[PDB]
Amino acid sequence: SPGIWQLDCTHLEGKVILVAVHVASGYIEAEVIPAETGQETAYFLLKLAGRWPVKTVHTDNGSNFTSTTVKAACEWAGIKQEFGISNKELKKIIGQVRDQAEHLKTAVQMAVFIHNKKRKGGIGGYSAGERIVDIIATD
Amino acid sequence: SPGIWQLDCTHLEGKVILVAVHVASGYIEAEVIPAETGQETAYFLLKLAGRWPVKTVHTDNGSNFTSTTVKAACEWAGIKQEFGISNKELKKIIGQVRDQAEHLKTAVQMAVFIHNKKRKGGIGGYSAGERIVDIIATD
Ligand SMILES: Cc1ccc2oc(C#Cc3ccc(C(=O)O)cc3)c(CC(=O)O)c2c1
Ligand SMILES: Cc1ccc2oc(C#Cc3ccc(C(=O)O)cc3)c(CC(=O)O)c2c1
Repeated sequence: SPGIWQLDCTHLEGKVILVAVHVASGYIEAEVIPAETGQETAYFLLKLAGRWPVKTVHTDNGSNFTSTTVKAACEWAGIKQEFGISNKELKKIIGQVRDQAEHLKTAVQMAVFIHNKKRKGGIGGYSAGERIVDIIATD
Repeated sequence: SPGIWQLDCTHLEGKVILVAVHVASGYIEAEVIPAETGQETAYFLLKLAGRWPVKTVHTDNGSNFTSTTVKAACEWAGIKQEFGISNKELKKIIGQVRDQAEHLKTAVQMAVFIHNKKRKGGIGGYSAGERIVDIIATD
């Protein structure tokens, strides 16, 4: 459970946002890429796996199953690719910040920041960022 | 101490690697950018700050003091920029992996992965990755 992530794509202003969700915490990492490709996905996974425990990645379609680069990233980093499994919450915050940022990728990272640091209902308990640290700190 | 980072640049194959070190853990985040610019630095800081507690960033020269974008990122994210303060360890591991990766940026992230996951002397105690989680988990 500390190593379980969901991976999805979302789209805004004709760009692609790669989104990884730490399922138990709701903690997010996101990346704006020029184009959906195996290589970009592989790179994102390798960066995420260098930063957090990533044991298993769930995706909801076949696209990641067709990349030899994703396959090599999986084997390099020890990530199990499993089939079968926030995007709209993220687009809401991106909409709140879009006009403080010249570039979409800036607004996406401002949205990721707010998502990971905020408390639920704006008061009490832990943010997603505190929750992932607390889940991992308990080995 | 949980929020204290050092920020530096390093260079390989004519590219620029942005390196942030969590001073108490030795945990690293790194990014290959096309060009040293204020904007790229600001973006890197905002991404790091969305992911970890970043309270204070130490740098060892004036370059980050001259960017209005870095200034705006600092104020947006609540990061204190302080003057006054791993690169060679990272270039060693990059040298070990360079030939498993077509792109330098891939080799840099493979190096970051090994740096953050390895134990000191290859046995016992915590990796940098476990150390940063343990330091933050103790609020
Ligand atoms: C308040 C704040 C905080 C962080 C920020 O990061 C950026 C940026 C950037 C960037 C642009 C282009 C490339 C590229 O060429 O790929 C890379 C990075 C800004 C500028 C903006 O967006 O308002 C910014 C502002
Ligand atoms: C085993 C393994 C693990 C992860 C990996 O990521 C990549 C990649 C990539 C990339 C290239 C170009 C852009 C760009 O156009 O900016 C962005 C990302 C690879 C391919 C390589 O480098 O060997 C790779 C392999």
